[PDB]
Formats: sequence, C-alpha cells, structure tokens
Amino acid sequence: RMVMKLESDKTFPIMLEGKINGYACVVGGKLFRPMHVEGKIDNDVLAALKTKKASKYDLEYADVPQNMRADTFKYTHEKPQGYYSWHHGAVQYENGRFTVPKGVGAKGDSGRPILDNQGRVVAIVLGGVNEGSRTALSVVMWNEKGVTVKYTPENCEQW
Amino acid sequence: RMVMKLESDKTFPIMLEGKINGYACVVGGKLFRPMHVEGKIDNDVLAALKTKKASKYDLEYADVPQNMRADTFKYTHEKPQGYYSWHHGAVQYENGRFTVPKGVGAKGDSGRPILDNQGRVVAIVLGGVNEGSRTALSVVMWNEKGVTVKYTPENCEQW
Repeated sequence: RMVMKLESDKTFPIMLEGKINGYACVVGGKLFRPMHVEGKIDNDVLAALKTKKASKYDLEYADVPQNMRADTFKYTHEKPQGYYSWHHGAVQYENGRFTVPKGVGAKGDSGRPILDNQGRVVAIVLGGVNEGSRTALSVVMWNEKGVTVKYTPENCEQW
Repeated sequence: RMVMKLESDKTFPIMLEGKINGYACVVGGKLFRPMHVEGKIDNDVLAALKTKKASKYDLEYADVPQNMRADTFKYTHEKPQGYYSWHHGAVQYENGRFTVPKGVGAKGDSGRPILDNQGRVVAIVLGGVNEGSRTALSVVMWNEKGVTVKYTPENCEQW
C-alpha cells in the first residue's frame, strides 16, 4: 500500500459546527482553500491571516509568515501520464484528465491535494462528477509557465 | 500525586461554536468565569445563570443556586512559599509569583483553578507570560481580609 507514505501534517481541515467541511493546504509557502467551503480553519494562526478572493479559479490564497515556509508542500508542473497517490487512494491521469475510481470522493473531500510517487503536490482537488466506473474530478493544476491551469469536467457537481 | 486531584475537578468548559475557549470554576459557592472567553457554559443550569461583570479583575461572578452550594471548591486565604499542584503539573508560588514550567499552558487554557496539597483552591489563572526560564501567569488569588488581590506580570497576554 501507499497510503502510509502520504502522511502530511501540513494539510488542515475547515470545520463547520464540529464536522469536516473543507480542506486548506499550504503549498510553496501559500495557503489555499476553496470558495465553496464555509467555516473556520482549525489552525488558529492561519485563521488570524486575512485571505483574498479569486472567484474564477475557486481559491482563497494567502501568504504564510516567515516561520511557516520552513515546512510546506512542493509543487511542480510536469505530470507524467499514469497513476498518482491521493489521500483517499490511487488516482489515474490520462489524456490530460485526472480521474478516480467510483464513489471515491464526496462532500467535504474538496481541497485535498494530489501527490506523486516522490512526494510532492501537483494539483488541488475541488470537486468531481461520476462519469461511470471512473469518476473524473475537477482539479486545479500548474502549467510549465506557471499560470495555474484549471481543468473542470462538464456539469461537475460541487464537492 | 499532583494530578491525582483531577477527581476534585468540578470546572465547566465554555464552548463557542463547538470550540472550548476556557473553563469556569465554582469556588466557595460562587461561579467564576473568565471575561475574555466567549461561548456557553457546559451545563444548562449555569448557562441560564445571570453573571455580573468585573472589568478591573477581568471576570464574571455569579451566585450559585442554593441546591449545589455545597458542591464547590473550598478556598484559602494563605499561600505558603513553595510548590503546589495543578492539572498540567507542579507549579511554584515564589515571592508572590505563580510560575509554571515553560511551554505549559496556551490559548484557551485559562480559568484553571490552582490547587495545593490539601485539595483547596487558592487562585484562578487567566493568562501568562513566557519568561525565558519559566512561565509566570496572571492569577487572581485571595488574601486574609479577602479583597481579591490580582497580579499581572508585565506585558501579559490573554489565554
């Protein structure tokens, strides 16, 4: 199995009346959370931070302080075709599209990052839609030029 | 044992949207609650109680109902020099200052009744200062005449 090598204390949850509602992650010295998750981040230091909005790309992004940048996720643009490691389980990337097995992912799973074999984040999950046996999921990735390409399947239901 | 007195605990967490911000004590037939914390007391009988403010001493005080007047801490007017018990370990009262080992107590760990070997509360902690050697705490003690003398270390932060 490969779940045990996906442990990461950097990722944080956003609660809503004491239940899992969202997931905010620190990548490259920057905190990311989705538009569609409402609540307060569990970490008080990040809750003290003031975040700005980005409606089109569905991301609050905030600048972490100096001490926070010591331990954070690493991002790269290259995405070789094939399988990738996600917190729930394996995912596969083909034809410019991420996808997951059926039923993997539901409400409150948005904001989880996607990891590769060598342990660095390549994209942030926002939602998914059930194509069939495999569930294509909406996810924001990073281009080689660094423009944060947002790929989204048609009539994708929010997670 | 110093922690063998957690059975003596009758404190009530205060929850704000499912988050505990402090503890309210019942000392000497009187309910004491930190002012800086927000939320609702754990039990409904004390939640419905009306509390009178005290800004200078920074807490709310309320008269306990007659039924559970006996079910309370017993106070003490004298504080002999030396080390006492607490939930988070032995804490020493030296030259008028209640000091704990460093790195003990943080945000939300306020309103804790301090105890001695006799199992009687002598002070209530509100906040502290991280002095390099050892952490001193803003406390509310009691003296012989009972005028509620309060001590705050210089440049104190709320807990």
